[PDB]
Amino acid sequence: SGRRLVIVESPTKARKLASYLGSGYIVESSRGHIRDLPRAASDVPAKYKSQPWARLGVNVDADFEPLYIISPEKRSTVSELRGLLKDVDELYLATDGDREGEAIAWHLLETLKPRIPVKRMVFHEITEPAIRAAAEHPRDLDIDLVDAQETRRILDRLYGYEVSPVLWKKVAPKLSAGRVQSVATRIIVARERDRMAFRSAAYWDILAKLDASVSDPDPTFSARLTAVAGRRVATGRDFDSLGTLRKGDEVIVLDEGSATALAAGLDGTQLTVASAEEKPYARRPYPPFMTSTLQQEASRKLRFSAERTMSIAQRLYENGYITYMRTDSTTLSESAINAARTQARQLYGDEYVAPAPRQYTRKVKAQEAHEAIRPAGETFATPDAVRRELDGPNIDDFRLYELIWQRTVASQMADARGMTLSLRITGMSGHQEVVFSATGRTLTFPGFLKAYVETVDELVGGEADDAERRLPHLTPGQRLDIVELTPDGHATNPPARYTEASLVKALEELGIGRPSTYSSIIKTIQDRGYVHKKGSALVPSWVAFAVTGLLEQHFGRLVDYDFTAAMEDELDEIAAGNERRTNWLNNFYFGGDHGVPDSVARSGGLKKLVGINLEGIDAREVNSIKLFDDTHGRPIYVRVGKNGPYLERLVAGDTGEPTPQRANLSDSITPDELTLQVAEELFAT
DNA sequence: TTCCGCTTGA
Repeated sequence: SGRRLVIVESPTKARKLASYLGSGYIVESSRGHIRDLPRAASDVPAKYKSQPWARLGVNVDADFEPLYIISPEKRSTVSELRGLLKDVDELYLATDGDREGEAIAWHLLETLKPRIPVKRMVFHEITEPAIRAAAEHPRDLDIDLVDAQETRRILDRLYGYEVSPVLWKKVAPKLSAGRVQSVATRIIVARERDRMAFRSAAYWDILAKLDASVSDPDPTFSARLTAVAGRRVATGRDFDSLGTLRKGDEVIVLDEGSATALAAGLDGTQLTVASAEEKPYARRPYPPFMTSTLQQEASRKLRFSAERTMSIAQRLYENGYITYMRTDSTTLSESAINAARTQARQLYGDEYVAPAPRQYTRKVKAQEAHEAIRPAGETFATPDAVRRELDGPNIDDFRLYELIWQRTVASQMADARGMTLSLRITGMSGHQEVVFSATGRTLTFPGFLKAYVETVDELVGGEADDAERRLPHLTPGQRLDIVELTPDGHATNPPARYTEASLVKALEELGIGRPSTYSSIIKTIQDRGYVHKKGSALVPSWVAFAVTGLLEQHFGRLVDYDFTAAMEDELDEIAAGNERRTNWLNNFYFGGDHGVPDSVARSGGLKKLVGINLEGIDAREVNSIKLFDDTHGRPIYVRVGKNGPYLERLVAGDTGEPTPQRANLSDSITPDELTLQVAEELFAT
């Protein structure tokens, strides 16, 4: 008697809250969800097995009623939870305040079925004021929120389990499609096709080593040719992806024979500065690590895949070193802000800390389930003590901890305010007015850069955030002697493939996926054979091409990049009480007036889509990846057959034509690396 | 066969 049962999701927070509430409360953890739809037919209860909609696990013929069963892993969890329910007087459902957390609370309600008072609450900070205010001010279970979550789960089931069989019939069995993984696959595939249709273009100019004597004699820097007789010399940005000069007849593309000619055209010219401006910049510090940015920076700076970053992060959180690592917020508490303030003032002095309270709040709804990943506690464990506490076969724990520490303290520092030079020289070579340009820049005060520097992407490349290129000053009209002129030839480059970091940043930017499943999408798309990793680059497979093509050509809307965003727009309306749970579900599955013109509801419903497309999809066409024509104009295809992928071409044979010529490809040749020359070598032997 | 999402030890 007098005891209270408090259920939260994570055992760590369960132990903390138990410590700060003491006797008369027994705090336990549900470990996330405890029930779900049946994964496969085996998970369907027997007297529901011959139900026509059992393969879906959703009664779609009667207001989309889900068949919820207890997850076999969480069975013991619920056994103890039910038993423990018997010696308390009240039950505090204290899952997190988000949509899935409310749904979990409702599932606990349905599974425990308590006869005692229940109170719904959400604990933010683990302190006596916050916990007291959370317990003394309970609220009701948000059935609109639970309904929105149910709509999300049901849509993802109908999508995955109705579209995937189409893939089994048209492409190959055991293959999968889904709202998130199919769009990730389509992102990678689309970038690869961009790489296949890319045609590089060549363009020259001149690079110059210059000195500074006659200017203000207070010594070797570089410059590049920029304009010829009032006409800019072409650079990589001036060509489209087909090598065509981009919509501009006001640019001249130099070649070797010309660049050398001007290089020797006038070596004795005194270069005369023409125009010069000064540009100071004030760049604000980086927000603290959330799941996405921590995975990206741990990938680019420490070479950790998303999965490993999450393993190490899990150990660091469960052992008390860092805050919860599955989050989508960059806000901090006053305690963390002041902690990073004191550490920054300590290691970098009082002149390198932020003058104004740097708070990095986002824009979504206020109901922040979690906050940014930070070193846990009122005081930050020093990275040296962490260094000696973590040693053995896993120093990576300390490495990622050092990352999170340095980023977090960097978040509450003053801005960096360097300065860049815009140096424009002019002259004449031959008889033509030539314009040279150059840009260097130095950091006056590194600020937060003294603690944290973001790492440029590996395949994308670019200038570092703290990069500095120094050079002497100059005045308008000052003279400059040409030390050396050397011609330089460049070519345009195809767009870069995605790394795990850039893929994750992409998905996040589209508002798809979540902090808990980012690494899971990558694992999934690799496991289904859609994506394989070459170095750090994500390379799509041929059957990824076939699947992706089927999806955009017959289930287009379902793989639109903003599908997820429109869905979220609908579910927000469900959660606000503006729309009913099965209103848009009925519209989406069976058809009707609803949403954008391209919506599945307008197109007649997902059911009608799968029904007519399961009969009228050319499997040959879906499994024939159009590449290019040969030199005789005969098309060349990558056909994905039961024995793997083979390169096919229709040939003129003995008694005329047509006859297939085939040559199957080892998976070691990426799609873009297969040119026509490669294709006819493979066709040869 | 197949989904997304929440969370840890199977």
